[PDB]
Amino acid sequence: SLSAGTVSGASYAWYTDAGTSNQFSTLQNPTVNNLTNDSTFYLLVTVNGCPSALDSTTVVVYPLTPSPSLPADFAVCEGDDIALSTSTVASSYDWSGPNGFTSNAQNPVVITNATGSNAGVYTLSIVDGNGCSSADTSVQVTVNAAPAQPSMTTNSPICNGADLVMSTSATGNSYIWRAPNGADTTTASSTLTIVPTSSLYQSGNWTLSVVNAAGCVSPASIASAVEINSI
Amino acid sequence: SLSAGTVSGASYAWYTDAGTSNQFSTLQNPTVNNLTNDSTFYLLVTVNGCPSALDSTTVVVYPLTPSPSLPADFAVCEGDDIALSTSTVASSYDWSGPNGFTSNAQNPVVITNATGSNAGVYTLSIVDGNGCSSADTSVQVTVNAAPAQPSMTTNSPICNGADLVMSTSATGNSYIWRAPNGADTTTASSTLTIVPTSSLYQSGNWTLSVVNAAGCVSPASIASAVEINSI
Repeated sequence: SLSAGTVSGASYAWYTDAGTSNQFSTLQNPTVNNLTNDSTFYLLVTVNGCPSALDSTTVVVYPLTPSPSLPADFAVCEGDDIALSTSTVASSYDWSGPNGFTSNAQNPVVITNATGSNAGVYTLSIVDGNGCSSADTSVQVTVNAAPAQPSMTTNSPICNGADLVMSTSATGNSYIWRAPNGADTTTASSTLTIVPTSSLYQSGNWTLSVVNAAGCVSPASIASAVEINSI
Repeated sequence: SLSAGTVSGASYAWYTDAGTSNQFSTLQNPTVNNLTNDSTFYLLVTVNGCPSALDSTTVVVYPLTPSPSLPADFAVCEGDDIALSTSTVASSYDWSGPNGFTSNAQNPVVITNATGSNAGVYTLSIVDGNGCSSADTSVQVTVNAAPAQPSMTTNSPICNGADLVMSTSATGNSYIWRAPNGADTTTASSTLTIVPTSSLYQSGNWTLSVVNAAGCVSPASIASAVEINSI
């Protein structure tokens, strides 16, 4: 909007060109549309028939708010957490995304249990210190599925001194075998042999978790009892 | 904003220089932009063609609100609490940080279970008693990870009078061994030997916790039974 002071007996005229030509409005306080850069307007006031000196104005145009900075497209495993953030400072942040994710923060509340419904594209827009809105910038999040619960078979009726052999049919890159006392071991193969001299040669309830190509750990298997008998 | 009283038949002129030169506006109530310190303006009113005495004004500028005082960068262990506060008095406080932390208090609600998602930079800004905003000041919080659950092996089939020997493979600075009745002991070594004359020579379910370099205590191990038999 442009403006001019009130003068009794005055008529007003605004021009877009010094030299008093290319008139644009005969209102006192006319508007200007679509400003993209700094521009000037000229006011010439005429009271009783005499024109005044020409009085120019400059409308200063605030620069473009730059796009918000986001993490590159990332990848979480189901069960992990999606921590979004932006490195840029703003008066106001506006985030939106999958599953209705909505927030007003530089560092939004972390999604604590990633699942398939939280995968997708998360978008951020920013309001600068001057009031101008930035263009939207977004990050894609892929959530990698975990393997299903493995099944485990053991040679459970063991006489002490005989090897303990545990095996699965589950498929993954690596297998995590967990002892009754919490000790574990990771194997590349589906079959684990425990030698009587090992700290893992123990009776009780054993479990298996399987790790896939994406590095996701399956739910643990239903424990299988191992019984090591005396001689 | 500047102002002047209404006088019938008057025109108004404001000057930035006593001596009646460097005119700045012919409005009654013009504005002043970007004041950084105290400044004066001069009003000269002219009704019927006669100028008035020059009447000066002084615009007083309120000092800068100083930066809020925060704790130095600190460090919590996972499971401990992050207690933020500021020592300065204000009309309004505005805190923000990791995990969406937001508050309006001199002493914000304490984060009661520190974890990795609460680590990061916490920022505070202040509004003074006069309405002026301070510059942002921040404190970084590092949350130190606890060790994983230890595994424990004991020589459980013990004849009374024989030593009780307990050991782990877990790594840390110190090991906390906890007796069935709650009594405990801390060792530098991974192996604990309990002499029959000790108050710790007791049967039941024993556990182990391990302490790392940062001083964090691991989750306790799965209890191992110890059985001390009579002769």
